[PDB]
Amino acid sequence: STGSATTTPIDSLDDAYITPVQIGTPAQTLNLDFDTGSSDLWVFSSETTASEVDGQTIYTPSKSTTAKLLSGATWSISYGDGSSSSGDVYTDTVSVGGLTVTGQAVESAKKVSSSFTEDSTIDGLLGLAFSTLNTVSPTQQKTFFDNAKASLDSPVFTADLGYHAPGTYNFGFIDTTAYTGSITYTAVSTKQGFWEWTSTGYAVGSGTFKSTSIDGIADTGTTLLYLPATVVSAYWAQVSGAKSSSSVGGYVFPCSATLPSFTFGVGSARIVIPGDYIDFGPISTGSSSCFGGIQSSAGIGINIFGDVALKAAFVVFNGATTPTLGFASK
Ligand SMILES: C#CCN(C)Cc1nc(C2(O)CCNCC2)cs1
Repeated sequence: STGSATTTPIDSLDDAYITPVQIGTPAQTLNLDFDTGSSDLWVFSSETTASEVDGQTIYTPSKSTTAKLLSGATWSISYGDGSSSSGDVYTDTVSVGGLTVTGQAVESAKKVSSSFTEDSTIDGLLGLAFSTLNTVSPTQQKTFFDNAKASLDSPVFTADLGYHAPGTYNFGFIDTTAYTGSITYTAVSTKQGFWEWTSTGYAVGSGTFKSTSIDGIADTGTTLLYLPATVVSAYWAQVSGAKSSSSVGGYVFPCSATLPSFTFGVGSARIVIPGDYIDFGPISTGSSSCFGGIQSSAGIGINIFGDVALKAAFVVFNGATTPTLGFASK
């Protein structure tokens, strides 16, 4: 089997991407944030605290003839931004772009933190990291990808995120028309449950390439590119007036600036992030200070190749017995 679904930015900044997901019988379509940095499929639901729902579409298991309560199973998760959610668990039929998994654990939120309530466009998350990170207790549950793997034509999914434009998640096949050149595959460590890999270095703008190992995770659920402070300082030093602002919480730059590109290494290959992809717009409406898309990872403990990096590439999440990551230019 295969599946293919379009993913769409939630706003003009590409803060996150939503993909329609069919849950239950008859189908209830929710727009979920596909997150390769976590491993829970959770949704706003009829059980979510009413004061914590503000415009989201909810999953109602009582209206699904295929829903079954997963008795005694609960879940509780926290993300890098301090957001959180928790609730009960059902199993139900879940379809993405024509690919159907029966008996998928669908984690129904009883509580969500404020950042989820405030984002009326995201109805939940669909985790695509390794199932060892799934938070369901006492019986840990498999991700949608893990459950689908045996049925897929090939045990892979691909992320082709757009720049201020829709893109595509494909399951079970590699669309050889979607990228230029070849896909360079690189080793993955699953020891922390992430799609964790090692970039071979970087360049800023037209500068020469600096060969250096940068361990990090491929995370479609993180907006920005978080890299070591040395690398990030070398990037922003090329932008007149750029500086790290403790009040804003990161590097800012004059909105009048045109930004240099940023290149990261994948083996001997190179992915070039155009400078415009690094511009996240005014810090507040009307401000002439703009927020940078490359930020320091020093406070988080891990480097994150988030959407800023991944949207410059066609990215293969290869879930073969020895998982690997592939990157192609596009
Ligand atoms: C701060 C800090 C330390 N870590 C929690 C930082 C991290 N946060 C994550 C994510 O939550 C980011 C969003 N997508 C899912 C994974 C992975 S590592």
